[PDB]
Amino acid sequence: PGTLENLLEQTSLKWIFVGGKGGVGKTTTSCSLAIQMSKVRSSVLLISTDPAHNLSDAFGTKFGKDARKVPGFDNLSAMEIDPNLSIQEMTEQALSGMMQDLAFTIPGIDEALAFAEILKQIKSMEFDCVIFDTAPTGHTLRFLNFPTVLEKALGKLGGLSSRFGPMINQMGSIMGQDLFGKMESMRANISEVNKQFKNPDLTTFVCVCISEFLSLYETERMIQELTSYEIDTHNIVVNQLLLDPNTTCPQCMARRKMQQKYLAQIEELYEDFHVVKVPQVPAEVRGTEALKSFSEMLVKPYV
Amino acid sequence: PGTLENLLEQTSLKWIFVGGKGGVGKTTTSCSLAIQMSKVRSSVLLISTDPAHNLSDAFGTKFGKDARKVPGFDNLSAMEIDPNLSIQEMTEQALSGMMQDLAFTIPGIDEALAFAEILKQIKSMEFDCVIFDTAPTGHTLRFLNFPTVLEKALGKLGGLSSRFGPMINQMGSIMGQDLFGKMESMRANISEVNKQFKNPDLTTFVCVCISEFLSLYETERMIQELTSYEIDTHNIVVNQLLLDPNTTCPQCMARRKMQQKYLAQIEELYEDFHVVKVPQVPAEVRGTEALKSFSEMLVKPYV
Ligand SMILES: [Zn+2]
Repeated sequence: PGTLENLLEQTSLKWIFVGGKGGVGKTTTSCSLAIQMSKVRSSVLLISTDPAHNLSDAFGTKFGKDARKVPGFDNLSAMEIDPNLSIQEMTEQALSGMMQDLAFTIPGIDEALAFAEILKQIKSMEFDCVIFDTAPTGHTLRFLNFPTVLEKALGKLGGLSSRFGPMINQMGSIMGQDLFGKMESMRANISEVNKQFKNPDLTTFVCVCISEFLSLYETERMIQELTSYEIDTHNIVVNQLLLDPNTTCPQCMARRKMQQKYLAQIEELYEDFHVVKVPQVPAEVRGTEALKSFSEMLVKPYV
Repeated sequence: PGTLENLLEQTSLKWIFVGGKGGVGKTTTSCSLAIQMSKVRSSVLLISTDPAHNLSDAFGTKFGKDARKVPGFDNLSAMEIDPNLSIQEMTEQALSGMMQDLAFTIPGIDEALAFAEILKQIKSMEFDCVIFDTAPTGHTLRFLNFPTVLEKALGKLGGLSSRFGPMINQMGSIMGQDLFGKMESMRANISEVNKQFKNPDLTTFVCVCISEFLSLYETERMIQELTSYEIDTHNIVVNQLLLDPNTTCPQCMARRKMQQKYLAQIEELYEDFHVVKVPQVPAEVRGTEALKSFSEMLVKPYV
């Protein structure tokens, strides 16, 4: 059933992550999906952790570390956050010394503590549905893994005596009085996030790729890593493929040949996924009108 | 100076590795380079560890786990070896039980012990120059890393008492009498391979990719991993890019646009690399005549 209709239908969904090892029209897909979702929900938020301010470049507007209604829509808001900044913002704002001694034993607690607060903010703004646009490189899933990283750090801190009262209490506030209980009440906060992430009724993931060898490979490794993280996934959009059955360009014919044999592999490996196919647009997709028209092919199979 | 001339010139070169995260005409490049090298050297060998028997599919002939002169050339021989086979071949040929208890502490000693013997064979056949065609997926550099893996295992064995005499002596033969010295004489054999690998006069590496985002990313990670392994590298060939300045196909124009902006990034990041650009061929490159004609563009810039 090659269309993202099943996301607009499932109204229980609160978080939808979209990701794919960059260079595959991932950003266009995130946007197109956010627009379509805004037509059928009360309040939609589109957040991106791609530092390349890809979200701005797409809508024309400039977005930043706080929610701004998107020009052209009633209920769609968008924010564009970089973790490396949110890290140095929150640390100087304090202790991190201790967190450093934590930082080498636990790689990426800083990146994870960031994500922890980013989320608490999103939750507080109460959007009916939020679409996460993951980074195009490195660990595309850092965000979904942040409870894991925190929980490790909490295991290392449990065995620590007092005198770390400062940093335990310091971590506790950036997430959400005193005692060892507050050390066990974070564990309850973490357990909460995990529950939601891992609950198919509430949060699912949509992979995007292109019909080439390397992109298939990196995409499989991502789906394995996902089922491993216990995050649900049942959609996969394949972009910039060219499907004019009778094309005359000798090159485009070669391209189409290769593409069509990998698209055949995909169709077969993922019987259990809505695999949606969308064409290569000659012009770069830009502007709140080009985007609207493009989002069409995500809900209506293209021929 | 966009051409692989500098490899035909450097006659001190004994090993040339070519690799790239598959789907980028890597095999065609390895061959084209082997042909050109055969014109200017006494004896050239082209070996591939790509299990997909990509080397056979390219020449038409069938190659296997031993050197066969290539139909159409005087001094060019080719062999096509799969490690997973060479592993079970060499182990049953024995002890591995011990090696297993080694196998989990040291991941991939079996794959590295294999490479150790593959190399001793190549060395014995005394080719003037040998071109290695690396696998298209996973760790493309396992081969250059085999001394490292061995040296770890030798550190774990040094602290072991006698009674491992069997496996120490068993390892010693697959590489190249008795005592603790034989345990220290492998160390000298390993140190030898490392010296050669790391010596720019003797062995260099050539990266191949295509002008897309994902292929650039994986290629950078590979060059970093290289300088880390201390292996020299100063060539990079970019394939299947289409360079007819004035093309009329709307799609090919789009492709070319994207391509040309990433080719711009490459040209800039690698001032210190011979970056050679070669076109997209409409037909699949096959046969000892199509290959000869293609190898042309690796030594003579194409326009
Ligand atoms: Zn074309």
